[PDB]
Amino acid sequence: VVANYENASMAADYIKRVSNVLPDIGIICGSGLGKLIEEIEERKVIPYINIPNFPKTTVAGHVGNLVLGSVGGRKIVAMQGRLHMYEGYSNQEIALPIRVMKLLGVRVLLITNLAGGINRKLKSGDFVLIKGHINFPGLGLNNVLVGPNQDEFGPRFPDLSNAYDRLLQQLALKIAQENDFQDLVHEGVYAFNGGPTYESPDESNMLLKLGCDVVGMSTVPEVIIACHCGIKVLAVSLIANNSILDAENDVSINHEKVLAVAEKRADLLQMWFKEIITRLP
Amino acid sequence: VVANYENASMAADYIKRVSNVLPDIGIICGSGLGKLIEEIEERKVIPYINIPNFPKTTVAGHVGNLVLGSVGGRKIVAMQGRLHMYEGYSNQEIALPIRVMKLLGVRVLLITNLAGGINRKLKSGDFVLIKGHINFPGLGLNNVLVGPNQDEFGPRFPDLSNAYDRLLQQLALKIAQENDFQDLVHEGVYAFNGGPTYESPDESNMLLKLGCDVVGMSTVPEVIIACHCGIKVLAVSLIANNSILDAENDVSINHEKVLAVAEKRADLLQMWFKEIITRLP
Amino acid sequence: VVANYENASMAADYIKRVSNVLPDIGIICGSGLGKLIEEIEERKVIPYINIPNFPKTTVAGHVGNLVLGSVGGRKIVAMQGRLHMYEGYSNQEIALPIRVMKLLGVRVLLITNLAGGINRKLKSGDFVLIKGHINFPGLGLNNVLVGPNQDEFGPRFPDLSNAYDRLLQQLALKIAQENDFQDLVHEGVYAFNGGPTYESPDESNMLLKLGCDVVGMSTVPEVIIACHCGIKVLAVSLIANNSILDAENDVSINHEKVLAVAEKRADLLQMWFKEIITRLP
Ligand SMILES: CC(=O)c1ccc(N)cc1O
Ligand SMILES: CC(=O)c1ccc(N)cc1O
Ligand SMILES: CC(=O)c1ccc(N)cc1O
Repeated sequence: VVANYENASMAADYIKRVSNVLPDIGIICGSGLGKLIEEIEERKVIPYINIPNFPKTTVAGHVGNLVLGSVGGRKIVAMQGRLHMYEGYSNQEIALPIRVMKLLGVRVLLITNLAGGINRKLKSGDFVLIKGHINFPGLGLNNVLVGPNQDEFGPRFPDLSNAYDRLLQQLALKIAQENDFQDLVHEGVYAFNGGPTYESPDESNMLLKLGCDVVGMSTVPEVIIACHCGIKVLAVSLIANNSILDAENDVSINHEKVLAVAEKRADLLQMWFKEIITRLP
Repeated sequence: VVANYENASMAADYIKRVSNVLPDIGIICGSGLGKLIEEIEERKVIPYINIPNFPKTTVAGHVGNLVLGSVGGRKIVAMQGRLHMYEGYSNQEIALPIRVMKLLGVRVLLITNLAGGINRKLKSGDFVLIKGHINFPGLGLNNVLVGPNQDEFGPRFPDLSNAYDRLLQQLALKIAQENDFQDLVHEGVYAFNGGPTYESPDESNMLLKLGCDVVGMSTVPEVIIACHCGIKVLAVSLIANNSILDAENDVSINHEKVLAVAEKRADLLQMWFKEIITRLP
Repeated sequence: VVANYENASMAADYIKRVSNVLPDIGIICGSGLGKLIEEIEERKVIPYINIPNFPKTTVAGHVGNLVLGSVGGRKIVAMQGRLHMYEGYSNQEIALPIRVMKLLGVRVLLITNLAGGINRKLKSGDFVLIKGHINFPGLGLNNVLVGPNQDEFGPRFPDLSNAYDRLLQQLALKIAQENDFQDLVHEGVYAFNGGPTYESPDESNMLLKLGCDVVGMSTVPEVIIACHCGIKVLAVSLIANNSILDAENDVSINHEKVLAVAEKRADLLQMWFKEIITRLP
């Protein structure tokens, strides 16, 4: 199934009938960082499998819902269970849920992930406002837009120089200052590693030479589809570990350690993003 | 359809019956740089869709013809509308038209493109004679030769160290000197970005560290297929913008700006390549 | 055919019936470096085509056998004819023979290849003990583990920091010292170029900046599948040429030159690996 105009419209039709909500904000939350979704007010939970033309996710398993409702007086739609390209999803499967968000009325997309720190100023538990990216799959002919262009959504050759909105980064920092946790908040460039193996010690050393600040396995595909169709983006990484230090000390990273950092910071991240949503222009 | 000996021979059979021309020069022109094709003498225009085993190009649309005839007393074949890998064409679809050129008698292939400048000496409107390349898709398991080797055309493991003929670069520079536009003519290394998103500001900064002089989304696939089967190559980039300056000044690039630079330099490029064809040993 | 538990078990069932050998060591030998396989004692040769669920290899052709028997008192299984991803094999086709090795009882995998030297200390004929890697296909969304995870074999997100066993590297060096050829033995980081074109002169210059010591077109896919399912690895590169010197002197590399270096060092490599097998804890 192609992520074209007609197919995205059929999905949006279904969601409009079932939910009644006209959202103008979208959210995609990282692993263990979804508690906010469970506090959406007057909410409607829609399993992906029930939505016409949504990608099939039963081989990977685990939760996969679209959730609609209100936060801080604002109307939102959330993906509960994001799709990752290391599972083998095609470009068309990744793009269709974002293009459905567009047809529902979304103008701002908020994204979180966990990632490895490369910059030596970054420690476990820090937050990074993403200001740019290095897309290794894109350079290497696996860009999420490889394929025919869907002209109704955007141009054949997008410019990504303003993909990460500057004013949204400033608002996120202002709220951190108001609550006295700005000592945790950095900015930086996100490198996309297709995955699912963590960056090796020698890959980490290479990434430091190349000017990467953080590295992870998500986010860049969704950002590019959102930028293509004119949706503004704020993206924030929660640092699980510093991979350069770990290489010097022969320390390993694993998913259990990642989820423990998520649980340690989840409630503060929930509070932060609730206020961002409330304050959005 | 595989780009093998039998399939390429069937296409060449058709072209020989229809055209009568035995070319020994091939040309592939970049976007907005095709005016020379319209001045080919005693010419024959063959739509791709009419040629047995040629790749289907109707999803992308736009012009797609093979054109045969004479320039400067020399017999040539031109691709009018090149195939780009960001459209989703397979390795086999890209390679078959070049291998048909080989079976028709082509010994020299001339290529132009538009590209972004990375080297700080490059400005909008400059020309770069390509002397080498950095193939990010190839390093990342998307080389145009991934697949079974077609032994009749060339070896399993090609060496690309002489892919860009030195004497053809010297002839192109000599002609620029004769017409007093050598101040526009540089040499450099071409980085292949699969695309279709332009290099981001942070990707551009990385490319400068890596020794790239220019970056674009074409040319390297055709060069590798030509080198594999023993065809000599001259490739020239027309610089649309300097992406490093643009990153420092928050300036964007778009296809309208690219085509305006093409129109500004098209007639000089036409004059240049006509004389190169005329002078080829 | 997926490289899952049930399919690998069906292949292992067949091999157990035919061979009688319960191996705990696996070997994969590089081009021209397979003489040891022909001296396996009380051996059984099994063509891939006869084994249920093994990948089809007839398009590429050439030898493809599984060989089981005894070396130095130890029970081994060898792949005679390795699978290379530049042939177009899928992730599932590469992984299934390694996962069959696991089900047969393999705990240690020994690997050789030929490769190009990047570090200026490396000459034709030197050996490099691999201590880490830089996986350009993995960064670029062509990792051998892209797809659903096969949970019975290993975790969704593997850590590769101990993929190359330190004690096996120490044993290999000790044996070289015992036989007075330690002057040939280096250690280093292996870059994976998907291939099948050799690194270009300008790609070689880039690899030196990035901290790569050697570059080749194999090994990293098998290492990652072995590490995923808990098999220890020793991997050794035989240097065919120094690609940085060759770029400075406009010297080419080709497969004939590669095979001549293999023949020059084959007997010493056979002696070395026989003793390693004999001495394995
Ligand atoms: C969640 C995720 O993708 C991730 C987390 C930690 C890390 N060092 C690298 C990663 O890619
Ligand atoms: C024509 C083309 O591919 C191209 C043009 C300008 C640029 N900065 C990058 C590009 O890739
Ligand atoms: C056997 C092989 O893959 C190989 C050999 C020599 C070389 N300079 C590069 C290579 O990739």
